[PDB]
Order: sequence, then C-alpha cells, then structure tokens
Amino acid sequence: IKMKSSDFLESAELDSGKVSLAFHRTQGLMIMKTVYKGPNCIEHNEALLEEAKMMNRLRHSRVVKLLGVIIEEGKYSLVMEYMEKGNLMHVLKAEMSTPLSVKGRIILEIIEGMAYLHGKGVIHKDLKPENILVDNDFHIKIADLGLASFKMWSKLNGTLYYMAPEHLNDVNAKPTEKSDVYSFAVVLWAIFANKEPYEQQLIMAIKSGNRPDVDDITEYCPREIISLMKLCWEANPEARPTFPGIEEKFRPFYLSQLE
Ligand SMILES: CN1C(=O)[C@@H](NC(=O)c2cc(Cc3ccccc3)on2)COc2ccccc21
Repeated sequence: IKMKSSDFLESAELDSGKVSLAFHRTQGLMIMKTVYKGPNCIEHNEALLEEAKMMNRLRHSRVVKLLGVIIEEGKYSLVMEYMEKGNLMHVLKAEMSTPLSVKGRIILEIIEGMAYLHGKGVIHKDLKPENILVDNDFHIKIADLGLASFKMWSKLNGTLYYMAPEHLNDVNAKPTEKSDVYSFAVVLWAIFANKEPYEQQLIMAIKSGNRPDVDDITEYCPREIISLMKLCWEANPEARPTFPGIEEKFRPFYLSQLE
C-alpha cells in the first residue's frame, strides 16, 4: 500500500482534475493524483492507509486497481493503474465510430465489474462514463474518480443525469444496487447516442417519468438493448433487475448476436 516518489524513474503531468503519469522502477506505468497539500494530520491519518488497503483488495479485471498511496512532507497522493484511452466518453466522441461488437463487449464488462462490486457489498452511487476507464485494447475498468466510495479521502478535500430519481430530492435515501442499475441504463443510452444526455425544471421532469430521448440514438442500436435500458431506468427501483440478472440475459445475447 505505502509508496515513495523515489520508486518512480520518470513522470509526466496531464489534465483529463490534474494527474501525473509516472513510470515505476519495477511495476511500470501508473497514474498519480495528489488529493491535498498542507500540514500532516493526526485525527484521520491512520484511517487513510486502512481505507486504501480496503480498496486495494477490490481485485477484478473490470475494476480499477488502487496500486498504492504516497505520504511524504505534508502531501497525500493515490496511485492507480494506467488506462491508455482515458474514459468511455473520450473513446465514444472519437473520429472513428467504435464497432457494435466492441460496444457490446464494453457493456458486458461494465456488467461483470458492477456484479463484482455489488457481490463485495460496495454500491458505486457515482457510475457514469467518466468513471469507466478504457485501455488501448478497448477493455474497460470501473473507477471511483469522484471518491464516492472513498469517504475518508473525500473528506481530505458531480453529475445528476445518471442519478436515480429516488435520490433526486431525497438525499437521505440510502443508495442500493438498484441505484447503480438506473445509472447503467443512462450509460447504455450514452454508449449508443455517443454523447452526454439531456435543473429544477429538469430534475422534476426526471422524477415524474422523463428519461433521455431514445430517438436521439441515430446510429444503429439493437431493440433488446433499448428494451434493457428502459427496464433499468424504470422509476420503481424494485422493477429494475440486478447486475447478475442483467448478465444472465446479456451474455447469451452478446455471444450469439454481437461477439
Ligand atoms: C490517482 N487516482 C486514483 O488512484 C483513483 N482511484 C480510483 O478511482 C480507484 C477505484 C478503485 C476501486 C473501486 C472502483 C469502483 C468503486 C469502488 C471502488 O480503486 N481505485 C482515485 O482518485 C483519482 C481521481 C482522479 C484521477 C486519478 C485518481
């Protein structure tokens, strides 16, 4: 979990807040983001190392790995694995259109990764294209760049279009697995529409049954996927499926008609 800046042979800052792509001696490339600068705390310094070892042990191919933490002379930084193509929305807004087979695979990988997290008792709450990272081979990893699951590191220093209606104007309602199912539905829309969807007048529209316009999807999208996004953004959370439920229907569909 613990790391030093001496371990990094070279680095390079980039802004996608701001991060450093550092080459580690033996492990290779890693992304680095300094959370806060100033004095070294005492009340919460011990917990920040425990919270990192809790996220470090979330080990799945479709989930971003926290590689370590760097604490040195009043600075606090998190170190994750490098994903070469950035985020899903960066990939979707490129010159060339991503094939339907690759989009179908991204969808299945987000399902695999979200079923993993739910099975480990972790609710995402902040699932959006910006938290779906892409490597140079078009395989994805679900991240937590907004620190929604890092409650300690969040205290050391967002998008409403993917947020389920039950959480719009009811911030005390505890987020559930069905909260993420709603967000995934809006991510499905964004994958085939190739853009971000859609304040008080909007939000109140979403609570009454308003959703992103499916007719805005110009490029080809399968009817079973359209049917899946409609079911996942159902206003009632109990009417939505679980990610293992989505997986048992989506995987046979991907393998027969898209792979
Ligand atoms: C350097 N850096 C990071 O290390 C980031 N780590 C994660 O997002 C992360 C998520 C998980 C596992 C995990 C995934 C999904 C839900 C819950 C849990 O493990 N690590 C955090 O802060 C950054 C912010 C911006 C840019 C870069 C970073």
